Parts: sequence; C-alpha cells; structure tokens
Amino acid sequence: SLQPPPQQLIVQNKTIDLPAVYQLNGGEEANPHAVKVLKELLSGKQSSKKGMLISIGEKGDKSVRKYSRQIPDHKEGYYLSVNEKEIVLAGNDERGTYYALQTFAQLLKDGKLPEVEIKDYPSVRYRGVVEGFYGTPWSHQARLSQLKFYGKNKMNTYIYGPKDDPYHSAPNWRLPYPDKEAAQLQELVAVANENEVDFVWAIHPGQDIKWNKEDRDLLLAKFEKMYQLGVRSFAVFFDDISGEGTNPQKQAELLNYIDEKFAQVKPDINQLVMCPTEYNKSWSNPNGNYLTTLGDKLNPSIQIMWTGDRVISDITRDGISWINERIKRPAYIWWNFPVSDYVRDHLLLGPVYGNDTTIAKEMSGFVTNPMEHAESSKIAIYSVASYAWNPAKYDTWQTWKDAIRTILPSAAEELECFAMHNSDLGPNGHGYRREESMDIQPAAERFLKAFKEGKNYDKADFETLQYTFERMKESADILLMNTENKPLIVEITPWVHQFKLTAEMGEEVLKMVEGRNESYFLRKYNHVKALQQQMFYIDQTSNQNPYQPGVKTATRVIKPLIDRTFATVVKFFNQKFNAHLDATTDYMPHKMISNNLPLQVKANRVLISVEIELDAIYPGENIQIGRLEISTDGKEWKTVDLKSAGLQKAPVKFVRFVLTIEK
Ligand SMILES: CCCCCN1[C@H](CO)[C@@H](O)[C@H](O)[C@@H]1CC(=O)NC
Repeated sequence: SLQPPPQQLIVQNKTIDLPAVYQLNGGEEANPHAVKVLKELLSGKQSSKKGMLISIGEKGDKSVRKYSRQIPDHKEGYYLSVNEKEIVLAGNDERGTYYALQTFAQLLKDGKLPEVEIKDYPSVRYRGVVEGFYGTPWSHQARLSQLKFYGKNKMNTYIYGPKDDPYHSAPNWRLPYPDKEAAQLQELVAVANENEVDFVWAIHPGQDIKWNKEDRDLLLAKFEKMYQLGVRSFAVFFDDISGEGTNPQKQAELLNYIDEKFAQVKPDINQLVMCPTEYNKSWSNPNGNYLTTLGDKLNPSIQIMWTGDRVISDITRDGISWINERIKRPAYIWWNFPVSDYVRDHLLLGPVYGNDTTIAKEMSGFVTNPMEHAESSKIAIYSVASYAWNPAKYDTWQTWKDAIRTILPSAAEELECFAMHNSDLGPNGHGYRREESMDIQPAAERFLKAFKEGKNYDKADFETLQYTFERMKESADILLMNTENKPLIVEITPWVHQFKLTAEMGEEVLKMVEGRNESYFLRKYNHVKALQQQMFYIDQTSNQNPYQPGVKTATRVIKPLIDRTFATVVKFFNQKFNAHLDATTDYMPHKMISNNLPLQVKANRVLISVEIELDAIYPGENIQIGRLEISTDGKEWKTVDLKSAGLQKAPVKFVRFVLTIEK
C-alpha cells in the first residue's frame, strides 16, 4: 500500500532481490538528499561496475537521459522502474527524485522489490501543514519529527505561525527572535531543506500595525532577519483581528511592497502567502467588498488562504468556486482539522474526509491546521498528504488505517480502537462534528431503546458492547506502556486513562443489567460510583488549560449509552426493591438545590450549566452571572451587591452563574 498512491502504477508477479552487487549511475549528479536515502537503503550491499545497474538523476542528467520520455513533465514528478535488469529513479526535478526514493523505500520489503513501473506527480502544487493554532506551540523536537514525516509523505510545505508565539504575533512581531530561538529556527530550516520541505515563516502583525513607514520597515527588517536564518518562504496573516489592520487596500499594498522590494529582489525566495481577514464565506461581508479588493490589487503570484464556507468546514466544489471568483486565483486552502484549540478536552483522531476529490486544479495549495498534540496529529497529516497528492484515489479509511500502522506499528490495532472512539468534537460554537463509534452505534441504539421500553434486547447487541469494553481496556493498557512512540503516548496518556475508566464503567453497568441478586447489584453500583469519582479526578487534574480543561473521551456514543443505561437500571432497581439509589451519572462533590441543572467544576470555578453548597469552606473570589448571599454554616448569611459581585476572600460554603474560589 503506497502512500500517497501514485498517479500511474503497473505491477506484475516478479520478485527482484535488492542486489548484493549494484552499479550506481548518477550518484554525483542527482539530488544529494535522494542519494543519501538510496545509500542507506543500499548499505550492506556491494558497489561496483558489476551487478545490477541503478540509475538516479534529474531530467537532463546523463544518468537518466534514456528515460526522459517516461519522466512526467510536472513539478515534483518522477519516473520509477524495477525489473530483472535495471532500477530507474528519475525525477523531473530534484524534489521529484527525492519523492521517487520515498516511494522506492515503501516498495522495499525483506530486501525484495516488486517488478513495477511508476509515473507519478502531485495533483496539488503545495501540500502540508500550517502550525497556526492557539495553544502551546509545538516543541522543537516535535517540529523536527514533523519535518521528517512530511518528507516521507511528500508534503513540501510547513507554515510556521503559532498564534501564541510572541515573536510571530503582536506586539513583539517587530522584534527578532532571541539567540536561543533563532538557533532553533535555523536548525528547523536546515532539517526542512534536508527533507525537501519549504519552511514558510508567517507573521501576524495585524492587531496593532499602523499603516506607516515605521511598521512597514520593521516588518521587512524582521523578514530580513528570518532570511539570514535561512528562511526562503514567507507569509503575512491578517486573521482574527479588528481595527485598521483589516483594511484590504493596505494589506494588498503591503504584500505587493514585500513582493517587489524583497521577494523579487532576493534571488531564491519561493512562496509568498497571505491569510485574509475574511478567510471564510460566513465571515465574508456582502455589504462590503473585502475579497474582490484583494483579488484585484494583490499581485497574482501571491497566495490567498481560505478555510471554506465556514471557519471550520470541508472544501466543496461550489465553495472553492465561490472564493476563486472573487480573489481571481485558485485559493490556498487552510483546512481547520484536526485543530482542537476550541475543544481542547477532546482528541480528534478520526479519519480525514468531507473534502471534494475532483477539485485539485481549483486550489493553489492545501494545508492542515493540526492539534497542539504533534504526534497525535500525524493521523490526519498523513491522510491530508495522501489526499493532496492524489485526491482522485483518496481512500478515507484505508489511509486512516495506514497512518495508524505507520505511526505505531507495534500496537496499530490498539491505536485504531482508541482513535475510533476519540474522533468527535462534541458540541461547539462552530457546529463542526465528526463521526465516532459507528461500528457499534446501531447495537447500542437498539439495546438502549429495548432496555428503556422494557423489551428484550438482542443477545448479540449485548455481547457486542461487552466485547467493545473489553477491547478498550486491552488497548488502553497496551498503549500506556508502549515505548515505540513515547512522545505520542505522553500526549494521549490522560485520555487513555479516561478511556480505560470509561471501559471499566461500561463493564460494571452491563453486569448491573445482568445482575440477579441484590447484593451483587449493590457491589456493582458502588464500584460505578467510585469509577465516576476517578473520572472526575482525571478531569480536574489533567489538561487544565484555561478554555476547555479536562479530559473527555468516547463522548458521541459510548458515554451516553453507559450513562443512560446506568440511570435506567438504577431506576428499575429503585422501583423493584423500593430503594432510593442515586442515578447521577457524573460525580459532583458539591450540591445545588433550587425552585435545576447539573453543576460543573472547572479549575477553581463552580458553575451551573437557588442554593449551592460546596463540600467545604473556601475563600471566595467573585460571583459572576430571589436574593444573592453567601454563608459558611448555612444558618448565618451575608448579602453581596451585584455590580457580578466580588467576595474579597470571604469564607464561603453556601451561595443562594459561576462562583470562583481560591486554592
Ligand atoms: C472564531 C475565531 C477562532 C477561529 C480560529 N481558527 C482556529 C480555531 O481555533 C485557530 O486554530 C486558528 O487561529 C484559526 C484562524 C483561521 O481560521 N485561520 C485561517
């Protein structure tokens, strides 16, 4: 399974051994990066003018002048051939030769190559990743790993633009990077070049830029500094800003100035890209004409980025046609998946889908904006690389599975199981959702409805859920201890813990359904309650970011199933034995009674999704949003004036909608 799949491929049953004795032709002429790969593959073998001939080089080189008619005439294209006599590795250009070797490495199996003939090239000119999310920027080591990953999957673009990098955005975009960061960026560019990736440094000056000579010159000075560090591609982002920086005329004038006074003056600058303020259709204002102004004034060689019909959306034919009409050029797609900086309590490990597969000529580029979890994002990145190179042959599920098997060969099935139930985003402001747990969804839906109505559920459906919960535990435990991709495991470990707890809770609830005698049911009930508390603990101690703290997993299908199944069987138990067991599905140490919604704890905040009772006395900070008071014993009370009032560290245990307290 070659990924990306080549444009043209012909194979037949013939096994060629990786020759013990080879003759390299064009090792001096070909792309040095491609040669280094070939020599690592050919290491151990003998090099001489005897044995099998191996021709490598670019179109025009002496080594492959013979096969020049087979070499596709596209950028980054190449021709690859293997048979009993000769191996050919000829690129249309140097990057093409490199890509020929990346395919060749996939063909090599047990030192045996298939008799194949390949003519290949990308359908989309620029393909890769934009690190453009809010949150903790990728570590240096993560980025180094990413760049090698891009090379292997023929992604030629990495756009550096972490929103929370102070030297990328306001106010310190005017300042050069410190020596430490500068040295690191320098290395990244070098490693990017070694993997045939264009390192595109982006700048985000819009929020506080003044349209004068001072800021213009400082921007160019900053660009000049990056150039000295080795950067040869550049970008200017005007996304998520207000004020004068949103002026389309001024944006275009600035980019054209950069183009003519810097990009065209330098001898070796490649990509020049801008992200508009109106970067999707829904945010595009029809009463004005921001986009058509950019389209007309911005020099045509300059790329304009676009996220689709919405901030989070999949690219359609009518969608790309709509934007292209206005910007007078093929849009440079910025796809906001698997970025999760607005649902930071979720991992988005599902397959890549939704994007039209016939519109390759309608886009100048396609890059993905990923999670701040770098390794975890490789599932989607690997898939986008496949899609972008050969959209006509893009296989959603096969590529997903191939990605997982590549990222974690030693535990691919376990990672599949985990990712299968960690793909949906849950409710969010963008209304963007993904499928999850569709394998077991039908059995869960039938089981629960039959259980609710008091009908007999299918034995098969019950056993499916049992198998699933069991498999989830195996996967969670094996993943925790996996040492093949340690950085990956560090990223997902909190979710894996929550994942196992979900599975354990699921098992115990099904036993409550199966349960015959009373004391056994009660044992299971108490165990579930304890597991709920454990999930609460993880939710409060892991991933404690300011926006969506905590750890959520298997939210679309499985947790609702377990919660509703637990509530129902407890309800039936109370009816039967005249008991009054609590059917609460999520642990909450605090309480709230009123003239009624579930409470939630987020960081040092207690909130309603009336009287609240905390599990202890804390110093109060404020109460942001019958009377309004506070108390420590629930007998004596103390009123506060809402001016959303302050508490001034006053001891509080009762409150009569968010309460903030001190640690
Ligand atoms: C509604 C404003 C937030 C939109 C921000 N989106 C992403 C969603 O988190 C974020 O990662 C990034 O800054 C992006 C901006 C954007 O869409 N650029 C083309």
